[PDB]
Amino acid sequence: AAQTNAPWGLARISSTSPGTSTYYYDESAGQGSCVYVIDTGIEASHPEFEGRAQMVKTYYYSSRDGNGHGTHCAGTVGSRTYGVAKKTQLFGVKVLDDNGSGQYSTIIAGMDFVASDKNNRNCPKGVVASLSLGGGYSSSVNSAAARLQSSGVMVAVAAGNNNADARNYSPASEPSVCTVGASDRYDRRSSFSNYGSVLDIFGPGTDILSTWIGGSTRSISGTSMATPHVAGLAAYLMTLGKTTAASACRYIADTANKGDLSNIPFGTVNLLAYNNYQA
Ligand SMILES: [Ca+2]
Repeated sequence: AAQTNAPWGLARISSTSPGTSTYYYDESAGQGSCVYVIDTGIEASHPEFEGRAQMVKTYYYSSRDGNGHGTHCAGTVGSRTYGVAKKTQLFGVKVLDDNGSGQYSTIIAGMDFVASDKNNRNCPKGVVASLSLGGGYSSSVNSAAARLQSSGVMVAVAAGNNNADARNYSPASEPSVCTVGASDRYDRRSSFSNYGSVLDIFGPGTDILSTWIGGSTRSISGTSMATPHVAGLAAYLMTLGKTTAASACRYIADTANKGDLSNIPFGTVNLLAYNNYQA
């Protein structure tokens, strides 16, 4: 399949060179996989989700996304026009309030919730969790992410937006999950992206068009935008049978475009997510 005039980040993950505009992908499109978006919520009624999104848990008064961040991330995972895995199922867990903030105890509870809830869902091709959030180092938050991964869920987390070493941030610094940095459309490390030895992979993160609340769209930037590209790619590859939840991050790194990014500090991987699609 081919989507013409795609957002640049979708085109980039299906190409060996920057500057293309077509997203090439297998028709299966993540069907049979499930992605939990652990964030401010998801506007499940947005036409771009085609009925494939639902809220399953909130830690606040409502399950509605009053912010937009979670709806944007979910759209990059799995919306029709803006998504990597256009036929995946999306589950929303609202651990962040409508200002985009949340306490660590709530974020941990949402992680443990997903590890249990997946056992009640029909996800024959596997389960992914996308965490576009973080803060200062916490061993408890890292341990919760490690537990989720151990339980059989592919965990992708944002590296953070401080132009610093991600070792000082959580859950970015947990080695056993997939920590995602951000790049821009000219194959530079995004100027805000964290770096360091704990990063596993880069994905598109600057000027990313996706869904927004009120049935709208908008373009924003962050490692929060790179993470759902990698979460969606994992769901896509699991549906194709190329990898499993336990080994998807390593498979994505093994098959990435290598050495194409600029402004990568020594000791950080130079790897850009790539779907290896051949018609
Ligand atoms: Ca890792």
